[PDB]
Amino acid sequence: PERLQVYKCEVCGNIVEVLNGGIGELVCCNQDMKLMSENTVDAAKEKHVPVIEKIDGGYKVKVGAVAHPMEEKHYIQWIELLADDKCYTQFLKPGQAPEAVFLIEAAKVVAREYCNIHGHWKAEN
Amino acid sequence: PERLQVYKCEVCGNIVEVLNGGIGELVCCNQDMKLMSENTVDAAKEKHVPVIEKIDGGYKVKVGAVAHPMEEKHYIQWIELLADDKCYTQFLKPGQAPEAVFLIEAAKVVAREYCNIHGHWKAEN
Ligand SMILES: [Ca+2]
Ligand SMILES: [Ca+2]
Ligand SMILES: [Fe+2]
Ligand SMILES: [Fe+2]
Ligand SMILES: [Fe+3]
Ligand SMILES: [Fe+3]
Repeated sequence: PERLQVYKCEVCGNIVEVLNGGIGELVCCNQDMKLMSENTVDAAKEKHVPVIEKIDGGYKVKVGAVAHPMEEKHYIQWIELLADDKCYTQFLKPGQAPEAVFLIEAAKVVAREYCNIHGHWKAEN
Repeated sequence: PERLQVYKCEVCGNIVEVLNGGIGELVCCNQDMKLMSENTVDAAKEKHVPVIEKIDGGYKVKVGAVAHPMEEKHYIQWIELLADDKCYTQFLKPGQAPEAVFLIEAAKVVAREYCNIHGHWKAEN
């Protein structure tokens, strides 16, 4: 695995992000954890692809063009901003607006979000 | 596993951080991944415990009271700041200063750092 990749155990639900890569295959509940590749699930793009808005001193990210649901059983678990060697994560809770604000200096950034039902999604400016 | 925990495979070097918990144990290279509990390694505290400094708009974190080495074989791989539901990480590289600046509004924060040789360390304000 490589740094920044997100893996999930489909049996018990553990989800982890790689901080340091290696050659070993991550395992949980007797099976290889699944790589959650971005933008691969068949889901509404207008509700899952992050929309990046440049603000003074940082970025505002919303999921998505159409506000994604934030219900107990279906919500955006976190929004992450990747810039240079920075990885900022904003965890969310059902009931909150599917958005996040990050104060950072970087012209080029990548925004990612994870939906408990529809998986991993990303956008970039 | 629980959110925020850091695990390492002592065989291949994979290191991951938990985003979503679960009941199954993380395994790699045929053995349980090691839980990297903070401040448990027998190393120089003055070089590993993060020192949190309040600055205008956020916090500056340095590792540690005495600058930790940043050599090819021994360096601080990243500095993380935890506040509310925010998890901000700054990955570093040999040759860089063992410090990181985070712009954030949070009265209570926890700063963590990981040394490739001496493990996981933390401090809080
Ligand atoms: Ca075991
Ligand atoms: Ca992270
Ligand atoms: Fe969804
Ligand atoms: Fe060290
Ligand atoms: Fe599992
Ligand atoms: Fe391994």
